Amino acid sequence: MKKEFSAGGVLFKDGEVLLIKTPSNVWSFPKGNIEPGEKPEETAVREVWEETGVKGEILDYIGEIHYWYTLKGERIFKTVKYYLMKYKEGEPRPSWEVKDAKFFPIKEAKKLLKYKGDKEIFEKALKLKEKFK
Amino acid sequence: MKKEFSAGGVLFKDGEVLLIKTPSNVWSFPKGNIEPGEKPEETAVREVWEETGVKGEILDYIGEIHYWYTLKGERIFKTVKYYLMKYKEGEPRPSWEVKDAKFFPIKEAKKLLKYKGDKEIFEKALKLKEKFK
Amino acid sequence: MKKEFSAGGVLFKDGEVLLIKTPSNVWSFPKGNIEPGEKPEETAVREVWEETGVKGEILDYIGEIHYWYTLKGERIFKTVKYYLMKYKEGEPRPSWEVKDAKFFPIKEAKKLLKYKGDKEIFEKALKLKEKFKL
Amino acid sequence: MKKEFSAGGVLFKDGEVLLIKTPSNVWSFPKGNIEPGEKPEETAVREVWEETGVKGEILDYIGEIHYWYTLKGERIFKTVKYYLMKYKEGEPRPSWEVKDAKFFPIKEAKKLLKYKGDKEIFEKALKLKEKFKL
Ligand SMILES: [Cl-]
Ligand SMILES: [Cl-]
Ligand SMILES: [Cl-]
Ligand SMILES: [Cl-]
Ligand SMILES: [Cl-]
Ligand SMILES: [Cl-]
Ligand SMILES: [Cl-]
Ligand SMILES: [Cl-]
Ligand SMILES: [Cl-]
Ligand SMILES: [Cl-]
Ligand SMILES: [Cl-]
Repeated sequence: MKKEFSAGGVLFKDGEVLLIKTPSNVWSFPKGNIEPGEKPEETAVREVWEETGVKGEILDYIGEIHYWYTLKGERIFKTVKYYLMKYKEGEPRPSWEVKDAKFFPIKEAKKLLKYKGDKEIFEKALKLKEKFK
Repeated sequence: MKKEFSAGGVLFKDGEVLLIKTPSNVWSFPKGNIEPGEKPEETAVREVWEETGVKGEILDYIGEIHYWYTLKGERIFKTVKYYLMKYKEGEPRPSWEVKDAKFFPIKEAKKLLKYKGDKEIFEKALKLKEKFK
Repeated sequence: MKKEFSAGGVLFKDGEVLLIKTPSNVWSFPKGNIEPGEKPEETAVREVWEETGVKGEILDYIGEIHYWYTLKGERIFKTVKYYLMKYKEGEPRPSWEVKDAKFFPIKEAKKLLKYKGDKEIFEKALKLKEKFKL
Repeated sequence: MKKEFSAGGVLFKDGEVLLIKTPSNVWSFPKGNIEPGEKPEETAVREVWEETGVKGEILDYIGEIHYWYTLKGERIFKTVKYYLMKYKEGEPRPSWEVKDAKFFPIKEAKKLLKYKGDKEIFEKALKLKEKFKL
């Protein structure tokens, strides 16, 4: 078994948040694995851009969710740190690793989320979004 | 005899104290192993910096706590020296190591702390803190 | 609960195995925490080098062991992956963290090992090294 | 409570060993405290040079001596690692920390050393010295 380190973001663009659809047909947030020597904030920005083609700015740390899963017979413990981001540039274009990447009005996003983990993160994110905007 | 000597910091910013959330979900103070050739004070400043992204200045030496634990059938002796710090700059951001990093009002901090050692150290820190202001 | 992931190495040179003498006087294998963004193989080669001054080359994955312990009343899970290595260069020189670093004939090393995990891993290592004629 | 790390050497020149005289008037081996980032072998070379003005080359690790003592109202667990060294450059001169620095024939050195640890380290060093043209 091994541990996996990932970081991603809840990026907002004028009342809308960036979401992606996983191979399992679940809408969640853009995230990705750490690169050698990166701090989580660095990983978060890079992976969001690579997965959605959208470049964002980190405003604050929201939280972390974790879970076990298997890949090729080995148990993997994954931890994902999430950061509140604000739109910079680019357009949503899902990489081959996600079924889709699209902006959704906050109202629309709330319902799409499945995993209680993502919903908790989004909730926290919205609250933090206030103090900043 | 295995001996693990660490150093940590109890940093304050306008009536608030800096705490980190450990993998056990318990809120505590940033601390880490004192590397060979490193003064405990340097270890404390570095660990606070690395785990929270907050830079602090040491005001005084609070105290030290001792405890043992068993690993692979062997007794290990551990001690942690704590230093009182005052905020200098930086914004609370957790490392891949911790779940969170946040400032808490003293009243609330006393509530979050769990380890008897953290409580004893915090109480000593509050008294030593008056010396300054 | 907190989970710790480490990696270590079982390195052979001219038919002998490299062991380190821990603070408790127990001879064991070098190992260390797998840093974020680090492959377990990188961790093993690095730890062997830092603890013994010996540079090794990964031959293959041996296996992993795990165990639990309590710290400050909290349960902690720890697992360690081990890799088979062949000597590349360097002389045994212990780090500040260990008492000694030395090569031992397999027969002697088997008697020196104490930790259950080390014994299990060494057994697997001995069966695996046959392929590389070490 | 704190840990202290030092390293030094049993350095030979033309069959003689380099000794220093401590403030307590005892002949012993040159050694000193680790600096930030140093491996023990690095500390040993630098400290022997600073303490005696003699540059030595490390040939092997001898062993270590450890003990608890009190410094400025605090218990310190000190570990001193020793290395067999070959003379390379310099003339012995005591630093401000020692009373003298001088080379002595092995037979005389054996008689001069007083601390049990020093005697044991010297015994080990002489055995290791046999493997080199030192
Ligand atoms: Cl597995
Ligand atoms: Cl990873
Ligand atoms: Cl990911
Ligand atoms: Cl620690
Ligand atoms: Cl362990
Ligand atoms: Cl380890
Ligand atoms: Cl601890
Ligand atoms: Cl003490
Ligand atoms: Cl020291
Ligand atoms: Cl010294
Ligand atoms: Cl040299």
